[PDB]
Amino acid sequence: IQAHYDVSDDFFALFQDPTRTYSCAYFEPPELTLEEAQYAKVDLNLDKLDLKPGMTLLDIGCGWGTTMRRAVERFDVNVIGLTLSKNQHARCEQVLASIDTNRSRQVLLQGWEDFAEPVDRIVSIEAFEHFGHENYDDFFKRCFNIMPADGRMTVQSSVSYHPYEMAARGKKLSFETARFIKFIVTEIFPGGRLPSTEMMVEHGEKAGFTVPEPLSLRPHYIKTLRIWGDTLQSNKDKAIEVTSEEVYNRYMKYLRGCEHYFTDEMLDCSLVTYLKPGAAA
Ligand SMILES: Nc1ncnc2c1ncn2[C@@H]1O[C@H](CSCC[C@H](N)C(=O)O)[C@@H](O)[C@H]1O
Repeated sequence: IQAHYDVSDDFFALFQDPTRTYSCAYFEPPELTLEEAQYAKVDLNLDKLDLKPGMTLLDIGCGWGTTMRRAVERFDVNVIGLTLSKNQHARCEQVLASIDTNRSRQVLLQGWEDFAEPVDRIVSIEAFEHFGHENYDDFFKRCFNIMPADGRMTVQSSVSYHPYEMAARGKKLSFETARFIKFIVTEIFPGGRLPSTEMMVEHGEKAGFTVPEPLSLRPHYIKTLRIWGDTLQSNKDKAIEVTSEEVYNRYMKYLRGCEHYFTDEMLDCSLVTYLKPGAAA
């Protein structure tokens, strides 16, 4: 009965930009539209990956396929995307099928747990918080093992802090943040779990990866969540029509709540890079 909290693609179209990106944008230049800023976040990730023409890139949690398209277009690489959504899958094939390229392009309806084919490079933008702590060793091991000697991966993920770190900020705020996080992980992304940055880093390291200092995206998620919130708000009535007032207020609280806790430095978002020992310098 986890599917009570399932919301239709229609609803998400009433807050997200045209690319249907459901992750932190990168406003650099700061004057970028959200849509521009989502392309910019995609580039930010891919440009870390030492992609060369004819490599195969893996997108773990590929959504609507925008990352994969931009990759094949910009880097002339083959792509493979993993998604758990039947709709995302059909969309992705259509998106990929339209590209003017001899490059191989492929999208699978399944998790990384079931993927074990050799790829050169890996991107994963905000799928990670769906995985669960219990699965982290197996994730970084799978990723290390499917890549060549020079492999690289980025993982972008919202992040919380260890209950120890949060107490330093005061108990009132620490229990309040804990409850909000439970909310996210229950009603927004059922079964989810926010890692901390330190977990992202150390699991990567235990698997054999070199991990430079993660990049914080916090102010960008502030701006993203502002625009997401404002957009849903301005579409209040269509939103309710497509779902319920329940669903609507649920998402307004998510967007405004995250924006608030990010502003309060109670949440973060890290773009972590994992480099195999043979990665290019
Ligand atoms: N175990 C898993 N393996 C592969 N994808 C997973 C997964 N668990 C969740 N996901 C996927 O992760 C994606 C997170 S939403 C973000 C999608 C896209 N990268 C973007 O930035 O917009 C969804 O496609 C969801 O189905």
